[PDB]
Amino acid sequence: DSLAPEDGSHRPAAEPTPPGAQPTAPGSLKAPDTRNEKLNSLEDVRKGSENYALTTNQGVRIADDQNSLRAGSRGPTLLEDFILREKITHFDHERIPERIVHARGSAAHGYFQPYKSLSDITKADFLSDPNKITPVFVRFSTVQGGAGSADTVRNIRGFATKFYTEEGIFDLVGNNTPIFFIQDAHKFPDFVHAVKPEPHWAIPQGQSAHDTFWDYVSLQPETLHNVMWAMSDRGIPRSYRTMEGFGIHTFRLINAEGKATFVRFHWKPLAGKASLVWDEAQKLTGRDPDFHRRELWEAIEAGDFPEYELGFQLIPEEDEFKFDFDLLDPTKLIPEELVPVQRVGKMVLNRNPDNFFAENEQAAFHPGHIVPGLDFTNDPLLQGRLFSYTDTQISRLGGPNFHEIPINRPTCPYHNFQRDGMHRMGIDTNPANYEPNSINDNWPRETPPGPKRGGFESYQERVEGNKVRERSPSFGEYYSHPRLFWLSQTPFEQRHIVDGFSFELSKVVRPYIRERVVDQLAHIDLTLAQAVAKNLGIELTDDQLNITPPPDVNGLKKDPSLSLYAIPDGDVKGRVVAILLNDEVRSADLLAILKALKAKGVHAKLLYSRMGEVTADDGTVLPIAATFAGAPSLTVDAVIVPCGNIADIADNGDANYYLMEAYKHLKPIALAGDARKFKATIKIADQGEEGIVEADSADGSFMDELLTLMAAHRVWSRIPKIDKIPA
Amino acid sequence: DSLAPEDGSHRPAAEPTPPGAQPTAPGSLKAPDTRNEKLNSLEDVRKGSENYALTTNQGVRIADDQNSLRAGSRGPTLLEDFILREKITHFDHERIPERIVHARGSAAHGYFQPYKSLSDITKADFLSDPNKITPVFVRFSTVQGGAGSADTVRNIRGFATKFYTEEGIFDLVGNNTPIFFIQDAHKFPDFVHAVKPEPHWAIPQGQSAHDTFWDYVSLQPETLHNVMWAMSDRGIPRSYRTMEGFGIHTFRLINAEGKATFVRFHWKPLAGKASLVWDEAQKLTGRDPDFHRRELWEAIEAGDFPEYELGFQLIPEEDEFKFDFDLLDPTKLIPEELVPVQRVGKMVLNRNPDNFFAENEQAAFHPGHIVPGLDFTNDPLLQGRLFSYTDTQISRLGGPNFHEIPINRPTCPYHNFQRDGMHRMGIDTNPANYEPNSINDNWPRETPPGPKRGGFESYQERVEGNKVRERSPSFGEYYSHPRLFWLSQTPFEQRHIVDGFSFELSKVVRPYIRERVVDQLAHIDLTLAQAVAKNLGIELTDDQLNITPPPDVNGLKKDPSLSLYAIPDGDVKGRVVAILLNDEVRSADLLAILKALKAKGVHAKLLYSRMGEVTADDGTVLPIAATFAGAPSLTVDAVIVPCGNIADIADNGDANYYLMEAYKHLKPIALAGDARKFKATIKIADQGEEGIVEADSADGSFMDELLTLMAAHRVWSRIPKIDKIPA
Ligand code: HEM
Ligand code: HEM
Repeated sequence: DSLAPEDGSHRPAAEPTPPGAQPTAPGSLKAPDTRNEKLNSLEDVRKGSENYALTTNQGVRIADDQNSLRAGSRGPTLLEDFILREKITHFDHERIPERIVHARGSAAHGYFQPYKSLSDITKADFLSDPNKITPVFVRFSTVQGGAGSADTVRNIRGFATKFYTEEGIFDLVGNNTPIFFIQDAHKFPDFVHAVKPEPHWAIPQGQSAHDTFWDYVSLQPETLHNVMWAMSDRGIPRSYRTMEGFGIHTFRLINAEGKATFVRFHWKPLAGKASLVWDEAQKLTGRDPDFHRRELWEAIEAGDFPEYELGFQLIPEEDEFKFDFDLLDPTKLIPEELVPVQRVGKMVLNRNPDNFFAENEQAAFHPGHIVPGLDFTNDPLLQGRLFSYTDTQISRLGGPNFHEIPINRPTCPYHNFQRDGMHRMGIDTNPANYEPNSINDNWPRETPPGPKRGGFESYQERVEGNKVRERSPSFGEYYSHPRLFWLSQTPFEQRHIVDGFSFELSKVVRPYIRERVVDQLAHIDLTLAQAVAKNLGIELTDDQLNITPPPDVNGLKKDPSLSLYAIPDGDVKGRVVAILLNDEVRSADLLAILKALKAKGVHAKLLYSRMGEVTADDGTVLPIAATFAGAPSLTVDAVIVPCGNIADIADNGDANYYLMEAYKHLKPIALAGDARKFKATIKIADQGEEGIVEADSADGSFMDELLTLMAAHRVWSRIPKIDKIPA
Repeated sequence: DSLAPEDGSHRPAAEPTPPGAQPTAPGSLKAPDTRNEKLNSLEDVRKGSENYALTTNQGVRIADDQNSLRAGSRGPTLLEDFILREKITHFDHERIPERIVHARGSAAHGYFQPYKSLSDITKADFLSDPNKITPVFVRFSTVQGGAGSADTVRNIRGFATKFYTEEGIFDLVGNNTPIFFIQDAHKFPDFVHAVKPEPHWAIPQGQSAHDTFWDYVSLQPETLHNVMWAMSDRGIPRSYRTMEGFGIHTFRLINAEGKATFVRFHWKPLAGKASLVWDEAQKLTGRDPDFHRRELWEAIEAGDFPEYELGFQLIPEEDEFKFDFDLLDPTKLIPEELVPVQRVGKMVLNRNPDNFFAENEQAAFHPGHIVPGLDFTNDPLLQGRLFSYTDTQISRLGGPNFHEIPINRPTCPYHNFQRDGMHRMGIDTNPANYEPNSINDNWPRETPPGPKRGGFESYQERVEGNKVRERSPSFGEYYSHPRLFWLSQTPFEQRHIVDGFSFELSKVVRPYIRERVVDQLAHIDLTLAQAVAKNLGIELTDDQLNITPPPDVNGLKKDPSLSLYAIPDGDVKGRVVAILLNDEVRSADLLAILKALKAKGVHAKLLYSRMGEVTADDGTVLPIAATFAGAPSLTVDAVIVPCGNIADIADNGDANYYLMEAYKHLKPIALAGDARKFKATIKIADQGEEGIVEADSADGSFMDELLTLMAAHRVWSRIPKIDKIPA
């Protein structure tokens, strides 16, 4: 019509900008200069808008997109209105089935590069040269809830990476913990049904805190290992940038000489590991159910590209049987103290999608998509997965041509004798649709395996045994890995695990199920079991108190790589601070605060009791990002209250509650000058407290001290003190 | 061999039980004796489980449902495992497309009956006989979010009723406000795309608080009336039992003589009208995203059957043009002060479904499904709806045989010459599949229209006009109905409206969009417009301050039926009270509390700082429903604190917070004996406060006071006091 504002302010800057500074936008508009081979290959299907006429799908220009055709301006709508019917038809058919699991997920484009050639252990082309760059598309997800459920639920997270290599798509489809719940794929519908909403009423969404889950767990101790991980703060990551990734299964690397090496895949977050606390996570599902999705997108728009290091645990074929646990058992992890992770390469996620539906929702990842240089093993969970991903994609994406949906296409050549199916895009000119043929001189042709550009040939593993439906006896140990995990956690991590079990079991309506789980905990660790029992009003029996603890794992009592926090890795870049304003802020404080944060790549949001602007002591006009209620402390990592007319907000219950919530969730707080008046709301003593930064002004060491706390993520020593505060 | 406990406590009693007393269960097992003709006819497809062997879908008993078939017990899974593949295949294909809108919804079975014969105004069979009962299935829903999004979002709500009548299915597909946002169906995809998650990043879920919605609103002032309703407390109902329903459009009733009467449909909740407050609603999306779903299912299990009264506004055909708005405009309401709602019948929802997916998810409602005695009008929104419901059901339910899906099936005869289509269940024996035919003597035959059991004939409305895509000039007024609604709300309801607009607009990133919406508000009411602007730090211009208020609606400056609360209608049956226990509770208090609650059908939840049991002063063992943190005050209507060992909980952070939250949210609080020591955390009054019930002991008088407060729902007089409290 001519509907935009004259200043051009409807349009975000096509340049990196902090979160909240500009409206977010399709990736190709936001970052037009950020390219890779896959992103370039999608140009053929990207559709613009500006300066084009509005048409039907058939290209007929529409004159009046405001009205149906009727007989009289108050008359009945006419069936001949093809423009109305095409328009409503498309709308009526917008939806496709969501993924059966991991329906909720958020995705981005990036690139991967190896640090050195891995030719000695694998002929995989994408790992053959440090100068070889592989486009990726990554989706992170929750597990149980639908595509419209909340982000910060307690759940395992999915971490799936599509590598568009020169010799084929390799999908690495992993999670954020190094084991899974179950051993054999045949049980996946039972486990998933147990954790998903219960079938009579479809409650609860996004939660394992209900009877059927804990019933199944109580009857299937193989689940306890991943359940320990889920109940720990691992189940509630601060963001996808701050969690680990794992392939879980042992796979094989195959080199040019035909040697097989056992491998488990790791992703290490270069930003470090960090999680929420449960009360914060749960509240955040209400205040911002899109928190992780938003955080991912805005990090990328800001330039805080999520980076991950790919690492391999490598085990020689001759060492297959050298551990207390079976390598093929996906409920067991391989302790880094026994087998180190060797760094392999770096993955950087640097561009958001243009259209979430077209790129994210239709993306299809499947762990059967491997490339020469890789192979499978007989892990019975993996073995069944290979069937499932292909099968489910045929309904979810509407037939067997899902690889022609643009996000899914290989960047490399694909030719074969497959034809037809729904939505077929490729128009084949081969005279032949079969081989062997003479009529096209047998093209396209098979290719023998070889060191590079060769055909896929399976590693010739020996198979010997009878056709059985039987769990290997080597898989029948359930408690030592849970115990190993438990003992590796810090005291505050352990408390969080106790609290997770305690909260979940309290939602289980049938008391005998709670009892049964507590009994299982008593096989893992008596201290764990006692603390959970106490929280449930349950008394362990003398028999339970006497259950002997499970054996160590190959002589390991603990392994600190299993803790989120035991070995600090605190990166502050990309984190965010709430600044609580008043109507006459000390402009000197604000210059110091904002500049110090910017120097470390830490973002800020200026909050007030209303939107608009406030004016500082010296006339500086300050734009307000959000209100105290609008952007609660849940959404930030720390809080700073500069000096000024504090009486303006000391009376504001919202401002006080802001600090009390941030205090309760162990976040750093800094109070400059008269802001120290807020000490009383949070019961801070005159002399002070570790984790509260206070000075006459925001000058000197004030910002370094606050940033030091932010590097340590949360203020764990504050835990005994929070029990009392009413928040 | 993993079995149930001794007590038979795995199983809920098949009798009415209060919420939390038993695990919930499928409706036919909870209430086996609750029947109606539809519930009975679903028996052909009900599938039991007890004492049956586990099988494949082909009926083959399975020996080992724990393992895949493999070559050796650590070997690869074999392709010949048909039991694994069937099981995984069915799992892989569980999902179907969710509804394009109203994807989130909760449904129940019930029955309808008219108070008297309406044969003088309509020949509809289901309204012909006060002793004739019609089975219903009802689905309530939100609009924007996916099937896994939260219940207590701010949204219009859907209220769809399927009447299984003797002369056909009639679907009355309404919402919880008497108007819609737009005038012509052609704009529906525009409006819906604007309110749905934005297409680049698919944020936000379940919220209109984002740029695209307020952009659309600001450019399409026809939306302002329903937006006013959405921003009021109507947008966050307490329960589906405590909101109104409306068909929105003018339809027709046709009697046996051929006379048309214009009609608008109403549902009146016999439990009264009640809504949440925003902070409570948003927090509840995090603590219990299934709150409404749960509340509906639990009410039904408890015998608090949702009841609604069907009501008609009736306008003679000769009065079509007699209002200062067009009857065919779905953005305009008909004020009850102009045309009263005539009572028509009662609907009672008295059984939950057996399987949520089978019966709720697959139900298909469509406002085109009418019956003889009803007809349409040229309302241009209704007219395009008629195209859309049939069409979307073809992809969502997999084909044209959706009426054969058990929940959708008529209970009355259906016979015609249609054949085939995916998943065809009916096996037709008619030698003929066309008419006219001689080979089957033309059966099934057309039936002339008439007074009863006749064929459908459209009312022969006169149509006169040219073929035009044009909005009727009579639709081009956008401000008077928003104003009428505004002036009819109480002062606290007006405040909440202002707060809704202010909260939403503050999340709009582009400031000019906020300014344009404030400009529209200035066309409705200057007080409204100024209060929002102030919250947004916007100053109205001189011209804005001089915008003439829109005219009254046919002389009305207010209509109190538009307010939720102006006219008392409170009903406490089915509400719930938190009782905060201590470790030595005064049984005399608890006896008097529970006796009084029980007499009015109010439920209780017993809460403590842990699970298990506490023993009262007289030896009564009290099982604990949930913890202070696990079932927050958000989920209850009022809180009572009995006396006993108060020292036990007086310094508990969660206990204090519980009262501070209930206080903030305007809920009645009752404190007995030493529990009065808690008056200090809610930091106000000592002679007492209207809204806080207090006495040395809990008695007849104490409970009467508390129950009177509960009848008035919330303590509006406390609003001035809550700004200060930090919760
Ligand atoms: C090691 C254990 C497993 C891991 C790490 C894992 C990981 C994942 C991830 C990350 C996704 C989402 C991919 C995306 O973002 O689109 C996914 C989806 C899926 N998973 Fe797995 N999964 C595991 C076990 C299984 C098993 C045993 C089965 C069945 C045999 C299975 C069947 C599926 C299916 C059907 C989907 C949806 C795929 C689609 O619609 O494209 N998963 N899983
Ligand atoms: C008066 C305005 C409207 C009202 C009261 C209304 C009400 C509803 C309700 C209550 C549902 C959910 C039924 C259920 O629970 O399954 C629904 C779904 C739906 N509505 Fe409407 N709606 C309106 C306007 C429109 C318009 C203008 C269109 C399109 C022209 C439309 C298209 C749809 C579609 C496609 C569905 C999904 C139906 C299905 O999948 O079965 N609605 N609507």
